[PDB]
Order: sequence, then structure tokens, then C-alpha cells
Amino acid sequence: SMLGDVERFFSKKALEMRASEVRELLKLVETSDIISLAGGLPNPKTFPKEIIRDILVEIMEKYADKALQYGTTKGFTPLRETLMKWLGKRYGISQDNDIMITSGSQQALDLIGRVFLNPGDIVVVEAPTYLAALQAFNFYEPQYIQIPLDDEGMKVEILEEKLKELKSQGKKVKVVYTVPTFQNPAGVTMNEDRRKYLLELASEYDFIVVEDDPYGELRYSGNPEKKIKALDNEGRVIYLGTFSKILAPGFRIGWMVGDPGIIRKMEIAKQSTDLCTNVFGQVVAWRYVDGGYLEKHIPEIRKFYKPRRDAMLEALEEFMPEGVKWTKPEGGMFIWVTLPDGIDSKKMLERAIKKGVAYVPGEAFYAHRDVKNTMRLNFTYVDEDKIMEGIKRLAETIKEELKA
Amino acid sequence: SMLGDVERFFSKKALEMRASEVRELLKLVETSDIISLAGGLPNPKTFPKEIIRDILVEIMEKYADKALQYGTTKGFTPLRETLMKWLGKRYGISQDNDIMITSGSQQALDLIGRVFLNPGDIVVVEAPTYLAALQAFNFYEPQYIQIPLDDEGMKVEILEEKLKELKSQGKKVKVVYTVPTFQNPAGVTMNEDRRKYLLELASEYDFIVVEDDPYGELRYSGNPEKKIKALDNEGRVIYLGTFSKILAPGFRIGWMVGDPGIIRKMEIAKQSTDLCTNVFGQVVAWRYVDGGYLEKHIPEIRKFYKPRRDAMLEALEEFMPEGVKWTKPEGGMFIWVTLPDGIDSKKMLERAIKKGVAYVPGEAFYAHRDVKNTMRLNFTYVDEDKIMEGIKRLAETIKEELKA
Ligand SMILES: Cc1ncc(COP(=O)(O)O)c(CN)c1O
Ligand SMILES: Cc1ncc(COP(=O)(O)O)c(CN)c1O
Ligand SMILES: Nc1ccccc1C(=O)C[C@H](N)C(=O)O
Ligand SMILES: Nc1ccccc1C(=O)C[C@H](N)C(=O)O
Ligand SMILES: O=C(O)c1cc(O)c2ccccc2n1
Ligand SMILES: O=C(O)c1cc(O)c2ccccc2n1
Repeated sequence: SMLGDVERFFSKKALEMRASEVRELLKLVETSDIISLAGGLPNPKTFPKEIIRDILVEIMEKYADKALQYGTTKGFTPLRETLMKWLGKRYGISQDNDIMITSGSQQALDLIGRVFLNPGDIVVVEAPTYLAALQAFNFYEPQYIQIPLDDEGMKVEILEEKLKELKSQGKKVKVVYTVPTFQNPAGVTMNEDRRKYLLELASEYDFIVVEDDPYGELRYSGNPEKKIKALDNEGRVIYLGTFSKILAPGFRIGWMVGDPGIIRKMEIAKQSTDLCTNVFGQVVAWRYVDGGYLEKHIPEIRKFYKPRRDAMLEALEEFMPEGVKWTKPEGGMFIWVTLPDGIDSKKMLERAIKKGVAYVPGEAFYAHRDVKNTMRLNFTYVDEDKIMEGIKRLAETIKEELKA
Repeated sequence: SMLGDVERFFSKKALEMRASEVRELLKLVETSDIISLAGGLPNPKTFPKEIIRDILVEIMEKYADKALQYGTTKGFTPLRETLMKWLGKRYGISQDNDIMITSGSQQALDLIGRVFLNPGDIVVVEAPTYLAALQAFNFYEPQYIQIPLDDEGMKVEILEEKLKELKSQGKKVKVVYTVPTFQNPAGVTMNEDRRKYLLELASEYDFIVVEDDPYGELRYSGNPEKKIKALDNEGRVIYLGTFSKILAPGFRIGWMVGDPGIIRKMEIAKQSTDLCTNVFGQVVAWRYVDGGYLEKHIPEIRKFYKPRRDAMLEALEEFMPEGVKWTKPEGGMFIWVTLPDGIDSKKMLERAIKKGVAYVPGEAFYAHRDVKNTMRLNFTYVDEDKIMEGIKRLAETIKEELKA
């Protein structure tokens, strides 16, 4: 810096901000010849570019001043209205909720931390959970409680046990943060009984549930789950969705659905961070949904990703040594791998990269960073030939790591 | 709320957030047939729509996957390169700076608070200053020092006095926030001597200067000022600009230019708030600049707003009673009026609205909310006939208020 010790100006929170040896390594990987399974990018082959083009023409013809002018903090009214109808009809979400549009789902998480979290408040997360929710929440200095997943999602029984111990210490949970369908990073889905069980606990222990669902329409097998938000008679769930995986990430449009008193506060919080989410992208999204394009396109997304998931699953089964394990997602973008014999996947990344493959080490997906033998693999955005090849290079990497 | 006392969940900061009685009133006024001079919107007649339409076609033809995919947190590289070349050539801003793209300049204000402000840190603002900068900064609990304006902008001599008193109390300013050209809300511009004086003080007292410049290209008379950032040999100025007034607000693209060490921290801070500013809009803004459209369009903006400023100034001169004073901006969107005889402009708004005109009371533009006889008038966004008739209704309101 040209100010020398520039840190002399930084806030306490800025002084704690660092980022991040592995994320920086993976940036560089993403630009080389290596087969990277490490990214969380949807495949641009799934962007509906013909529909987008017609919508932009329509906007410049009919909606130009609306698309181009400042919008309200709450969002573009027709998008808010069309989303609530879509969510009501498609998922059974109650029309008693209000809705705010956000600058992607990530912004919704920062706003949840601003609006709910005092330093020290306790936040429950899955172990693993979505890394950038931890990063959003960390600015507000929560304490975390981690609840492990299994193949049917959050072990809610362990949450009840941790809630009872917290009670015995005179403490309680403010927010339970869940990514219950095709989790990023785990791929697994919380079963129906556990969603209802979670809501019983939310009532009994008086907490808010944040249900963050980017991946739900990316279903390749099985039957649609019930949104936790659909089961929410008390108004304790805040539902987050986003256009990122179902339209394209580049518009940065998301939504938050929940109790009107919560929504009002969230609106006031957002107002000073950005004025409004980009209205042009909101107009695009409104046409995308209201003109029936969203519904028609989702089947093409699913058709595109399904074989990529299947390819990756098939290569894992054929190439991996005993007893590596992996999840078997019904949808979404990710497969989550556990290594045997206490291998540390973060240290093993060097070896993988030398063999031409990359993945994200799972450690940072844990609030307490205490699990070291996991990896997140992405099947949406590397060439399908390179999925088979990447999995083979990974499998050989693990073989070598396992000997002396 | 469905949760009863929903408050029980809110953070300390969220408990201290409230909607404004005046802003809510003004919203309702905008939807009515009153002549409102209270808004801060640019005129959609100045949005370059035919150019925007050509850019949108070109993006779908050649840049679709870039415009639609997630982008890096720092911003779209070509936009960042083009902006630095533009700011270098046009303003003489040094190429030793870095740049980050933001979701409007408003987001840059929130990021400045996150990155520099601990509770209690001292921020200097002009009196008046831009309301939503106070709102952004307020989440971080600064103490403010207010420095009055005159017709040549911040009275930097009063700043020196206040810096000396602070020093005598063993205290320091961390940030000086300035909107030095065609101020929102005052309309005035800091002269050249004061820009250099401010930088001498920044050096002597070791603070950072935030130079927030949405309005610079909206010049109607006079000669271009020197950017404070263009005089910045020490790397102490963070320069903010935005496409909102020179393209259209709806894309929500802004930029922050300053010392590389500062910009790296800001990038890390931003990452978890929104991932990236919407890339689609960043592609549009890149073509808008790089293809020469910004430069050709700026003269049309000026040509459009100039007569509107002039009509408002003529009407003020003809209709206003003795004792009323107003600024005489060389550019921008706003004229700032001061009432005689201790009239309270917030209590007078009631009477103004009954007479068919609205304005924003100046009180909220003061950190300490301690000046009550001021008003911000906008001339960009209602029509020229309505400016004359609005100023007349305002003048008659002031006359009535002056009795008995
Ligand atoms: C669980 C989770 N939540 C939120 C997000 C943020 O996505 P966006 O901001 O693009 O809506 C992601 C990334 N798609 C995610 O995986
Ligand atoms: C002084 C000032 N700074 C920042 C902004 C926010 O602008 P935007 O977020 O649209 O760049 C405005 C409104 N144009 C303003 O008047
Ligand atoms: N490359 C990305 C781009 C955008 C959003 C996420 C990613 C990811 O890396 C995966 C997961 N979203 C994460 O936090 O790790
Ligand atoms: N946050 C506000 C609330 C009310 C009135 C003004 C403001 C502002 O910050 C000025 C802005 N240019 C406007 O649009 O009025
Ligand atoms: O996105 C990130 O900022 C990121 C991603 C990772 O995979 C990490 C792994 C270990 C430590 C920090 C990490 N940070
Ligand atoms: O004096 C006020 O009550 C006042 C006036 C305003 O213009 C406001 C604008 C935005 C937010 C709060 C506000 N409060």
C-alpha cells in the first residue's frame, strides 16, 4: 500500500478479514489445464439465451423506463407478485408471507446476520454447510452449533439433544440455518419427518429457521420434497430462493419470503446497503417467470445436468478404492466425498493438483473447521469426458496418498 | 407479525432502525397529483435507450456467457480497465490506484463503513450531506463532526479549527466524507483552494478522504473542477462514482478507486455481502464506456437538464419573498433553499402539500439534525411547466407561513 501501515485505518472486523489460501490456489487452477471439480458454477449451456434475448427486446419495447429507473427497496412489484403466485402454486407456500427481492441469495444472508445477530448470538448450522453463509454470518460474530448430516440431511435428533444441553446452560439458539435440498456442499436432502420435526423444535425452543433453497428445481431423480416453508404454520421460516441456477447468476436477483414483520425490518436494513437490487435484472426475471419461460426451461436444465451427475457417480463407483464414500444426490450440483484412514484432503490437494485434478477441501465448510477428510466435487461445469478422467485422477491420487 | 413480539429476535442495530415519517409521506405524495420537487431521480428522457438497445444485442451476440455467468468479486476486468483509462484521461486520476466495481455507489458507502468504522470512530461530514451516506454509516455507530458549507462548498477552515479542538481532546478523525461537486443536497461545489487545503489537512492529521462524485459530468455552466482524487499524491482519497446519473440507475453499477491495500480489504468485505455486482449490467456499462457512447451522450444529458435548472432559478428569483435564499449550482440535480425568520421546513411541508407542492425538508441531511429552515428541491424529474408552477406554489406557501 502507498499509505504504509494501511491497517491503522481498518475496523476490528476488517482486521479479522482474510481470504484465503485454498480459494486463491483454486482461482489459479481454474485458469490452467487441470480438470477442476472445485467450482460452484452452473454450466452456461443451461442459460436460456434465446428466451433472454426475446425478453430484452420486449423490455426495450414496453418496459424501458421501469427497467432503467431506480426501483423501491422492497423490489419490483410485478416480480414480487409473480414469485408469490409461483411459490404458492408450485410449493404450497402461504400467501400470508411477504416477499423482498434481494441482490442474490447471498445478500439475503448478510441481511439475516444484520437483522438478527448480536455478537455471541447462537446460530445452528449443518456440518458441513454452505461456506459463504458462514462468511456472511461471521461479520456479526455469532457462536455456532454444528449439527451433522447423514444421507437424509440434518440429524435433527442431534439438534434436539444440543438444544436440551443449551437449555441446561441457560442459553438458547436464535436462528437455525438449513440448506435442506441437494445441499451445497453435501448433495443430500432433509427427509420429510425431519422437516416437520425441525418445525416442532422451532416452536418449542422459539427460534427462526432460515431455509436457503437455490437447487430445488434442479431435480434429476426421485420426487419433489415439501419445502420447510410449506410446512410453516407459525411464520418462523424465512425462505430464500434465487434465479442463479434456474435462469443465470449474472443478473444477481434473489428473493426472501417470510413473516411481514421480519420482511419490513429486512427492507429497512437493505435500504442503506444498496438502495435497490438492479431493477433491469428484476424486469428480466419478472418476464422469465410470468411469461411461462421458467416453467418450460426447468425440464431442459434437469435433462442437461442429470447425465453429468450420473457420469460422476459411475466413475466414483468404478475407480475409487475401498472405503472412500460419497453422497448420492437426487439433484443440485455437488457430490460430497469422505476419505478413509484419516487422510487430510486439504494437504492432499497438492498431490491431486500434481496429478491434474482439483476439488474443494471440505474443512472450510465446517463452522468449527474440525473435519479434515472431506471434499466437494462439482459435476455441472467441467466437460463430461473430463468428469470420468477427473474422477480417475482423483481416485489414483487417493490410492497414492493411502500408501506409506 | 405472526410471531407476536417479533422484536424479541432482532439485533441491537435492527432495533435502532426505523422508517422515516417524512420519507413515507413523500412516497405517497409521488403517487398523487401534487407537483413534487422532493425526488432524487434522474429523468428517463436522458436514458440513452437506442444505445442501450444496440449494446444488449451486441452482448447476446458476442458476450452472452460472460454477461450471464457469475463474475469475480472485484468486478468485470474490461469494465475496470476501461474505467481507469477513462478516469485517467478525463480527470487525471493516477493509474497507481486500484478499482473495484460496486452495486452502485451506495454499496460503496456501506463497504466504507464496514472496512474503516469501529463504534465511536469519528467521521467528518458536510452540513448538509447526502442523507443515505449518514444511513449507511450509522449502522457502524460513528460520532459525527459537521462542517458547514457556503457557496464554495465545505468551509475547510472550520474543519481545521475542529481538527485542532479534537487534537486538544486527544482525539482524531478517521474519515472525511465529501460530496464536493454539485452536492446532493446543496448543489454547491468545493473550490480548488479548498480541495488542496483538505488534502494538506488529510496529510497533517492522518485521515482518509472519501470523495463521492455522482454528478460531475452533469455540468451546465462554468468550467470543470479538479477531482480531489486527481490532486491526491498520498493515496489518501477513495473516489466513488456511479453510472446512475450518466447511463441509468437501473443497472446498479458503481466504482471505488483508491489505494490497492484499501481496495483489497474492500473486496474481501464485499465478497460475503453479494458475491459480485451483477455482471450483466457490468457488461453493458463496459460497452457503454469502451464503445465511446458515454462521451457522446454526456453533452445530451447536459443539454436536457440545463433549461430545467435555469427555469427553476428564474422562478425562485421572480416568486420567492424577501429573506429566502437558494444555492446556484453549476450542475447536478438539486437546488437548496434556506428560509428566513426561523421557519421550520419540516412543519411547513404540511402546508406546502395542501397547496399542491412537496420538497424534502433539509433536517435529515444534517448528522446532528440541528438545522430546520432548509429544503432540497429537484429540477431534473418533473416537467418544465410544473417547475414554474411548483416554485410559485412553494413561494405562496412561504408567504402564508410568514404570517402571523
Ligand atoms: C446454499 C447457497 N445459498 C446461497 C447461494 C448464493 O447464490 P446467489 O447469491 O447467486 O443467489 C449459493 C450459491 N448458488 C448457495 O449454494
Ligand atoms: C451523493 C450521492 N452518493 C451516492 C448516491 C447513490 O447512488 P448509486 O447507488 O445509484 O450509485 C447518490 C444518488 N445518486 C448520491 O446523491
Ligand atoms: N465458484 C463459485 C461461484 C459462485 C458461488 C459459489 C462458488 C463455489 O465455490 C461453491 C460454493 N458456492 C462455495 O461457497 O464454496
Ligand atoms: N435516503 C433518502 C430518503 C429520503 C429522501 C432523500 C434521501 C436521499 O438520500 C437523497 C436521494 N437522492 C433521494 O432520492 O431523495
Ligand atoms: O471461498 C472461500 O473463501 C474459501 C474456500 C475454500 O475452499 C477454503 C478452504 C480453506 C480455507 C478457506 C477457504 N476459503
Ligand atoms: O425528518 C425526517 O423525519 C426524515 C426526512 C427524510 O427525508 C428522511 C428520508 C429517509 C429516511 C428518513 C427520513 N427522515
